[PDB]
Amino acid sequence: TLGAELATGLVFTGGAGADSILLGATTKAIVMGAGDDTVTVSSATLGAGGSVNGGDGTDVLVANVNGSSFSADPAFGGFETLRVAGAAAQGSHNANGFTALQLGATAGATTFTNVAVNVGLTVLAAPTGTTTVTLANATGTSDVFNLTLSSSAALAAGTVALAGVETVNIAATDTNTTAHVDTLTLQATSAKSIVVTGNAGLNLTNTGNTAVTSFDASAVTGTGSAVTFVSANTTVGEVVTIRGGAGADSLTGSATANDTIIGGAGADTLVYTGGTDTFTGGTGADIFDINAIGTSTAFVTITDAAVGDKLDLVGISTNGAIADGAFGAAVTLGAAATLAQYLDAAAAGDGSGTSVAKWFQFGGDTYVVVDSSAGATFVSGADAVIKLTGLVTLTTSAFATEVLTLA
Ligand SMILES: [Sr+2]
Ligand SMILES: [Sr+2]
Ligand SMILES: [Sr+2]
Ligand SMILES: [Sr+2]
Ligand SMILES: [Sr+2]
Ligand SMILES: [Sr+2]
Ligand SMILES: [Sr+2]
Ligand SMILES: [Sr+2]
Ligand SMILES: [Sr+2]
Ligand SMILES: [Sr+2]
Ligand SMILES: [Sr+2]
Ligand SMILES: [Sr+2]
Ligand SMILES: [Sr+2]
Ligand SMILES: [Sr+2]
Repeated sequence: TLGAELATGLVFTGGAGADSILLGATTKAIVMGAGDDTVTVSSATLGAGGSVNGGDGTDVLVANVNGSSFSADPAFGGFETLRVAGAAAQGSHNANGFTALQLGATAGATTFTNVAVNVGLTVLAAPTGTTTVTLANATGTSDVFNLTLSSSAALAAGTVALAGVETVNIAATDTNTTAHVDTLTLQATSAKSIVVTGNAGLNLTNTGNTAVTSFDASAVTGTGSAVTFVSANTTVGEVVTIRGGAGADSLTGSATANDTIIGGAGADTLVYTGGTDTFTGGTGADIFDINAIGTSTAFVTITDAAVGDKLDLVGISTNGAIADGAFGAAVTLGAAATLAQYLDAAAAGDGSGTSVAKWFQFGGDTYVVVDSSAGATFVSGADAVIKLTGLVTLTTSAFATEVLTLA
């Protein structure tokens, strides 16, 4: 490995090993030989008589230039991977003739054009400006892209634009054993499925990705691999599924969607914003953050509330705050009582001054109500109802700053 750029008149001959050099506008026939070599160019066009061959092996050409189109230049050959990285790396780079793409530190926004099918991008260092991946042919109905984040420490991959791609696979990969969390802003307006894998966290900014109906990070491993996702789906009556991984995840649906959110292992936070949502915390002390009231027929159902889990109701205390204390006895009615009668009994009091919380059990499930209205009738859209699937006792569970911790 030589770190200083070779003089343009200097001949370099690599061997059967993995050699790495920097070139300018060379006037000589540079040969890298066998092995997986790496060549970093500071000029897209070599000098008169100059050429560089990557030789046998899987060879990396690093474009430290503002724009490149190496498949058009016969002076370059034998390079399988194209990396855009360097203090001058920038502009639009032709991916034709390359089977893999890489991205490092850059001087400004980078675009990969003519990206062939089954060609992935690996981000190795924080780039500058938006990275745009333009597929050679995105006309298909089922286009897939494999984006990889690979780093030893936390990697801010920046904004990556994948237009016309229907499935985005994101690998958040840690090369050492110390837990870290990557960040990424995904612009993929045609994506319907996002799948996250790897052994590192991912805080994914998802703004504008309105077609996603599936976020699957269930394969992510590592207790420290925190995954953060906020759904952007705005389709009326849409079904959306959001799965966390092994990490302490923060998963948020959308008000318009019927979100199925599954936290997986770890201390997960599942945020309810509206619709008919289904929350499964999984193992671990999970938090169900209730930020919208919902309606009497479109509310959240928590499938696995257990001792240790919490129920955050700060967002739904329309009037004042829910008083701190242990939950009293459940509301109990007659043998033929309906859910509507249970709802009215829970909301029979006056919540206009300060919202009150009550609970009951009906049909084999447990319900939590927040009454914020003076009337004796449950008011849909003003008073809230939360459903817990099993019969769970909330008698010894206490409210602390509007958070109920199951005991
Ligand atoms: Sr070599
Ligand atoms: Sr080689
Ligand atoms: Sr070429
Ligand atoms: Sr080669
Ligand atoms: Sr090539
Ligand atoms: Sr497409
Ligand atoms: Sr690490
Ligand atoms: Sr929802
Ligand atoms: Sr999790
Ligand atoms: Sr969990
Ligand atoms: Sr749990
Ligand atoms: Sr909240
Ligand atoms: Sr309040
Ligand atoms: Sr009331």
